[PDB]
Parts: sequence; structure tokens; C-alpha cells
Amino acid sequence: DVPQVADPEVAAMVRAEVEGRWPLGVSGLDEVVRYGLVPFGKMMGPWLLIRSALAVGGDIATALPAAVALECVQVGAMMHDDIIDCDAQRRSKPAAHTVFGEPTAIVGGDGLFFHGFAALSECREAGAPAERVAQAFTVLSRAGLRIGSAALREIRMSREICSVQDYLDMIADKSGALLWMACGVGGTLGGADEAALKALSQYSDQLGIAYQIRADLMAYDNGRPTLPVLLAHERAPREQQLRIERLLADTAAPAAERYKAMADLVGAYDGAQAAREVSHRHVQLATRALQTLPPSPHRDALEDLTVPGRLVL
Amino acid sequence: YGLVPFGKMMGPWLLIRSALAVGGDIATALPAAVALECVQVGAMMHDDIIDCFGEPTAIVGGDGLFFHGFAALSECREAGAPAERVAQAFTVLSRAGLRIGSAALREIRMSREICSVQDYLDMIADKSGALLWMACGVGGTLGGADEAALKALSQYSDQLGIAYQIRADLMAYNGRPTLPVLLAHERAPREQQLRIERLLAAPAAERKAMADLVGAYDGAQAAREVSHRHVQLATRALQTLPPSPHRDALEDLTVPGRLVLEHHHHHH
Ligand SMILES: [Mg+2]
Repeated sequence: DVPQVADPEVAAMVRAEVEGRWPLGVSGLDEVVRYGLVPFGKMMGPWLLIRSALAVGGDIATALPAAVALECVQVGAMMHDDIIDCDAQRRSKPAAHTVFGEPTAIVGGDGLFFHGFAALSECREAGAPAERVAQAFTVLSRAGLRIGSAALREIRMSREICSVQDYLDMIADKSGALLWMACGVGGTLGGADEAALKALSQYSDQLGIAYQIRADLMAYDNGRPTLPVLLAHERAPREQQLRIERLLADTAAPAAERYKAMADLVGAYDGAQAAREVSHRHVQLATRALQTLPPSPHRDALEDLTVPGRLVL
Repeated sequence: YGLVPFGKMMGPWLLIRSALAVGGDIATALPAAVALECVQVGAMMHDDIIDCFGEPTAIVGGDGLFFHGFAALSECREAGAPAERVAQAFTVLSRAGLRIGSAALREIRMSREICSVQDYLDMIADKSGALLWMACGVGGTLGGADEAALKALSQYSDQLGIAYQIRADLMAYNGRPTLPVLLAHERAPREQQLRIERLLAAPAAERKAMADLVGAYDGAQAAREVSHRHVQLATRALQTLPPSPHRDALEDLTVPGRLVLEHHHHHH
């Protein structure tokens, strides 16, 4: 009932730390590093890492440099993904390669990666036992391999019908691994036992799937297939399924007429609502996994992240 | 001669020799060499893009290979490595990649103009010297090296990277600056300094021209002697370590002990 552990101000404390490390006016490699970091934004990843560490009894001083590490790793990956990405959102800020040139944007992503690795190395001096610091690097690295594999698969799997599970596995690596990178490393430094880490893993995967579905739904309120498209295909009769596959199969058709053809078929078979119910089931599975963790304001914070509109990546 | 030149001067032999020279165990250096392999290859895949096979893989694969290095390095604890040494390897490895990134930035921003002799040396000390320190620092750290030894591998790593990148400039004989051109700038009066800078600043192929003007003003010769000074500093740094066959193996690598193929392997 009553909180027996505290609830700190995670969001602003992170921003102060990253700004302290790369303040306004930095030059050299830190200038391109800072460009990827600013505007700071919500930083739900670093927020999730510290909350996961505190949910298992960890230290703020230990989890804080790991939260900085993750931001640098994710921004470095995002800086490199922008180079290979083609369609840009109007809201999305100008890509670093468009601003600094493509060669500089690659070096910048590398500086972001190694600044992350350097920040995670500071956890030893922060108080974490060297056995835990090394396990944090292992959890972080494997998550970094799933997000990179998904980015390549996003490029390859597009414009073709895939199995519903094949989409689910990819979005678990694109979105669930972003959270598992936060929850796994945060829980590890926090001293979570083996059962707690698996729960945070289940929470990360289930919430990552749900977030992606919610993103797939925004066009249904890049011309790539999404879960509402797959669910509509599964429900559509054979004649319509034939159409859905050839629409995806050939990368030589105008974008507008492609989109409207997909949007009409999704609406005809309630693909949007079906995607909502799938997302809803995985949200409840994420909250179920949380119950393994001990009750705390931090565990309440992770469950609040499952509320629609609260999580933003 | 001596130990015959083999080509492809890479960390796997620097890392293991560095680990054993300070008393390390072979059971850790082998999976560590695999970890270093990943990070060095990923650095190569990115180096191939900046000096203009597929763009997504060359980047993302280069990115993922960094993760393999750090994951495998931590994995070495199950091989029997002390967790405290592994943690320090993370710090050593991370700061080396920061030097490689900082150097590659200078390469793009220094092109087409004369830099100071000191600035070029610092750049390649972080570009290619850190690449060797990646092997020495990790191997020595996992090997149980003292702080004085780790520093001893540090000047050895840099001074070695300095020399061979100069040797690369010597093999040649964007308008990127090289040491022979730079030392030619020091001796020439303004009349020839003015010439040198315009060539760096028209088609690149014909500007065979650059080769003509470096030969007319003794570009190539000047850089050789600077290389040999760093050769000795690398050998001096090794004397801090205790004598062993591992120490001898590192000491020959200062004289050319691998082919031009090493510079082709730094490339390829
Ligand atoms: Mg190069």
C-alpha cells in the first residue's frame, strides 16, 4: 500500500547528465555526437533502464551511466539507420548525413557507439561489481544484434507477404529488443535474480510487440506491409489474397495507388481492429510478467508505460 | 628478413603476444582474439565506406561486429578470465574506438590542405596507433599487465602505428595529406610551399601531376627518417617488459616484418 522505496525524478536527471557530458559548444567528435543527442526528447529507453534497476533494488548511481550508454548506442544506431533509410517523416529532424555528409554521419554513429561502451565501463567505478558490469555488456551486445538484424530485415522483408509470426519475430527484435536492451542491462546492474531477468525479458518482448502494432495503426486511423495488412490477408478470400501478394510482390507501382489498395482491403476485413485486439493481448501479457517483480513505485512506472500514449520511442 | 615477413599485421598476434608477455594464459587470449577480430573487421567495413560491398551490410554489419567483440570479450570469463581484468578491457577497448572515430573525422576535415607535422602524427596515432593499442591494451589487460606495462604497450602500440602509416605514405611516394608531402613543405621556401598547397586544393587522376611535383622536390625521402625514430621508441617501450620469446616477437614488428600486404589488409 504505502511506498517502502522512493520514486525519484528520472527523466530530468538523465537529461542533466547527458547535457553535462556534451554541453552546448562542444566541438570535434562530440559536436556530431551532440547533434544526434539533441533535441533530447523523452528518452524512454534510459528512463526504462533506471526504473528496471530500481524495480529490483539497484542504485541510481550505478544505473545512470548505463542509461547514458544506451542513449548513445541507440542514437548511434539511429544515426546509421538514417543513412540507409529512404522515406523520412516530416516530423523527423534532418538526418545527420544530409547535414554533415554521409561519411561524417558514419563516424558519428561510431563515436556514439563507443561513447556508450565507455559510459557502461564507468559502472565499475560507480559501484557495480566487475562480474555484473561484464554481464551488462553481454546483455547490451546481444540486444544490439537483434535491433540491427531487424533493421536489415525491415529493408528485406518489405514488399512481400510473410507469415504473421515472421512479422511478430521481426518486430520483437526491432521494438522488444530496444526495451530488453534497457530492461536487461538495468536489471542486471540492479542485481536482479535469474527469475526477475526473465520477467523483464517477457515484459520487454510483449510491450515491444504492442508498441509496434500501435505504430502500424497510425496510417490506419512508407508503403510497407504491417500487421493490419497480414491479418486482413489471413481473413480475405483466396481471390483477394492473390491481389494482396502481387501488390506487395512487385516494387514497380505508384505509391499512392498502392497505399489506397492496401487501405481498402484492411478496412474490408477489419485488419485495424484485429491488430488492436492482438496488441491488447500482448499488453496484458506484459503486465502479467511485471507481477514477478516486487511491488514498488518503479514497478508501477513500468506498468504505466503499457498505457496507450505513454510510451514513445 | 629475420622472422620472415608474413603480411597482414593484425591484432590476433599482437593481442596474444601482449597477453603472454605479461604472464597471461592462452585459454583467454584465443577467444579474446576472436572478440578483437570482430571489432577490427567492423572498423574495416566502415573505413571502406568513407574512402569511396553493400551499403546496409557494410554499415550495419560493421555495427553488429562491434557487439560481437564486446560480447565475446565478456564471454572470456567463462574461459577463466578474472572479471576485474575483463572490466578494464572494456574501458581500454572503448577509448581506442573513440580515438579511431576522432581520427577518421580529422581525415575528412583535414583533406585538401597542409596541416602541421605534429597534427598529422597525432591523427595517425589515433587512426592506426589505436588500432594496434586495441590489441595491446586488451591482450595486456586480460594478461594481467601492470599499469607500467600497459603504458609500455601504449607507446609501443602508437609508435608502431605511426611508423607503418608513414611507411604507407612512403609506399605511395580527396587530397589527403601524407608525411612525405608535409616534410617537403617544411624545407621549401614560400615559392614551393605555394605550389604544394594548390595541388592539394581539376581531375584527380591527372592531378600523375602530384607524383611529378613530389619527386621534383624530394617528398618521399624526407618521411623515411622520421619513421625510423618511432621504430626505436617502440623498441624502447618494450624494454620495460620482462624478456621472453613474446617480447622478442613484438620487437621485430617495428622493422618491416610483414609485407605491403599488411597495408593491403588494412585496406582489404
Ligand atoms: Mg584509410
